[PDB]
Amino acid sequence: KPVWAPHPTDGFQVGNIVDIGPDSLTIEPLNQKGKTFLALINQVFPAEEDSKKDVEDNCSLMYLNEATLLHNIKVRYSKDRIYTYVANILIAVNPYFDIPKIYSSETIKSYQGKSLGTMPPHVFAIADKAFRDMKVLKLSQSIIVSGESGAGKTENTKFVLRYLTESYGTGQDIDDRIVEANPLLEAFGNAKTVRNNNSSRFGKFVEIHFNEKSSVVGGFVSHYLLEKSRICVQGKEERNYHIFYRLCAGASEDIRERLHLSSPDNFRYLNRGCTRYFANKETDKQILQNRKSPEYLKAGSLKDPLLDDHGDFIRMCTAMKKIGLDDEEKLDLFRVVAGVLHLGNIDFEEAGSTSGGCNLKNKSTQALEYCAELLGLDQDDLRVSLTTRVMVIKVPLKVEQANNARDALAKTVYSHLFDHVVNRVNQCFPFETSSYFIGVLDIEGFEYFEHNSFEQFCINYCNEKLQQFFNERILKEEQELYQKEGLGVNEVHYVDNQDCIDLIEARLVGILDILDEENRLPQPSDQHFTSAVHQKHKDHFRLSIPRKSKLAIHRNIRDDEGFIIRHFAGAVCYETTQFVEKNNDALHMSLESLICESRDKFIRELFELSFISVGNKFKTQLNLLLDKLRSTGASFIRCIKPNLKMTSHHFEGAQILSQLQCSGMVSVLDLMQGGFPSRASFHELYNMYKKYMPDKLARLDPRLFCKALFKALGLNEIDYKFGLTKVFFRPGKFAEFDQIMKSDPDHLAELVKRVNHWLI
Ligand SMILES: Nc1ncnc2c1ncn2[C@@H]1O[C@H](COP(=O)(O)OP(=O)(O)O)[C@@H](O)[C@H]1O
Ligand SMILES: [Mg+2]
Repeated sequence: KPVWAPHPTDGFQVGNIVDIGPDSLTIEPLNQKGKTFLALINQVFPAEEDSKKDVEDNCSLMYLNEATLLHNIKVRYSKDRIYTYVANILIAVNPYFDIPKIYSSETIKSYQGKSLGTMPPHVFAIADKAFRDMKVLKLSQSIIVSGESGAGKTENTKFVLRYLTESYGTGQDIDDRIVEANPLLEAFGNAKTVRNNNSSRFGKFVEIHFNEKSSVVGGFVSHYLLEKSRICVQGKEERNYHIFYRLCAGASEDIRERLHLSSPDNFRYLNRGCTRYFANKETDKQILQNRKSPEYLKAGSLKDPLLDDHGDFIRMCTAMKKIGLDDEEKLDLFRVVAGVLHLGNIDFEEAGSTSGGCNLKNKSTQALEYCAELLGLDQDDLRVSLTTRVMVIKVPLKVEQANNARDALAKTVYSHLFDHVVNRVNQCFPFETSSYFIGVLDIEGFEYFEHNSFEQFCINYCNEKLQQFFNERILKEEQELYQKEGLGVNEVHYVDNQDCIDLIEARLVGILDILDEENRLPQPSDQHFTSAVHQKHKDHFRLSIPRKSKLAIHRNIRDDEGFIIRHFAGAVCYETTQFVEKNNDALHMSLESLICESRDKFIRELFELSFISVGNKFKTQLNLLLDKLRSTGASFIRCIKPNLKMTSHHFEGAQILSQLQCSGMVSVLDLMQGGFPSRASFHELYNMYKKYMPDKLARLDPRLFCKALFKALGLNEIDYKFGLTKVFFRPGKFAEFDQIMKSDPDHLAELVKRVNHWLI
């Protein structure tokens, strides 16, 4: 009798149906007699009879729907059970605090070789299933960790990496290098954003490579779309990359003196953002007084259960030593970081009777000196490169143009430093050859803000391509197998998004190719590019002018000042200002030759009509990644962010419900529950057992031996279904399936003995 009906903040609330009308049901909230509210018939769902219970797999619910799914994960979350299955897919709700012992070495060991379902749901079980599938099927695997910013993708990626290296490594230094590589990549690629104190400003695919004996041989890290705009400016609640703050907070006085460092408020590239450190009562006392900004002294430290700028500087230097970085290489990295900081302090003032030129402000003399010394440049060549343009003739730059040249040089040097760090991490765990890998995908999903630039365009483009892979693997390929096998599974359909992908990436006509054309034109213009997009895709349903928007913020945006992409995740209005600049990865020749000719070998090595397409470079990287995903077995982890406050024990029902819907988790519930995640051919099963069989068993047709096997073991018509050529096992039947598949001679002989006795 009790049902789930809508609730504005909880998603759903319990009640009883007390009336029915056209397109409505009248709901009486539980224990509130006389009180009633209306709900649309299709927004009312049956509830589980027992409101207090919780199930490890949502496929075990009597009524599986969005409301019972929400309730089950809610009850589990209130008891710190953050992991729940939907058959072989994992839901992980961010706890926002460290739950004791659930990632211990002892917990790691308890998951080794255990079938799904034998142990409570855990990220360790997803990782072990990927390893066992890799080892048995002799097929490389991918683990995809998805969700909103701050949902837990990066933490779960690291749990997977730690589980696999610790369980299936050797017990040597190399095993820890894959894990120890994290403080280093996160120092240069992560930063404080309003949604996550440890936001990943780059995407990654981390592969653990194995030999034929299924033992770790090395790793490989692929990195994508490092956010370049962050290097020079941030919003008042956000910070630049962690490294700048870890260095200012933690560097010894000797390093601080050598690098001419000071409190973060003294640097343009840090002082528009938050200048405070992540610290607690203890670590705040380890930070010297000359490192603390006036705002840190007035407002105190930033609070986080994971991040600590001083502690993280120490841990990063330890991780650098552990992976094979010599003290000289560590100092070379720090010198480049400081050089970029001092570069940003180079200020300009107008010059010329019509303000057509510029000069360095006399107060930027120290900054120019420190920058040139740290980057191995001559002060005058740097000054000239930042204030003039070569075209035979050296013409003056306007202040705005000198600011852009300094910033372009800063972004390129820093991005090249990040490429060097990722390459150096790959060099610390190399492998000449391998049989298979387990790859873990950690990339930011679909995003939209009041103002959307080239960064959002690239990540949302990425999302359109990844969403298609999810649809093709989870829905299309799965159901085609069910259909070919005559299983009669109710069909779940999707609308393909090839039209939106083609709009962005098609040869010659796609947005990326139109943008590259603009960059190659004699005088590139963001307005010329946007008009060319509109003029080319006038009849395209996924594209519109910003005036067509359902919001007042886009009303004043001109046709040549933006465009709307009608992504299936929602319409996104992109402002196309700086798209041409953001699409170019190559420095002007004057800045390139300046930095290529540095006195410093390390700087020269970072760089060992100038245009390189950011969009097409990314499209090529993404197609390489998609090739790997399509050629491997896939496992999925859906990370869920419980609230927008980074707090523990605060389950925002409607926010979580929205994630369950927008992720496609709700749409596949019936498919997952009525599906068959485990399968093997009658032929392969018969062939494995055949040498252990007496004549009475071998004389049976493969399909008939399988029926005899399953009957002898007490398996029932509920647990499995026979297809045309394969036997299929239901969700929650992984242990029974694994017992059927186990190829050990003693095991095979024993099950055959049981079949012989059963037949008598
Ligand atoms: N399982 C977990 N245990 C403890 N803290 C967690 C866990 N998952 C996430 N967190 C916390 O939430 C923060 C954000 O998680 P993170 O993995 O960085 O998100 P994402 O990569 O999805 O943006 C972490 O820095 C950490 O404080
Ligand atoms: Mg992350």
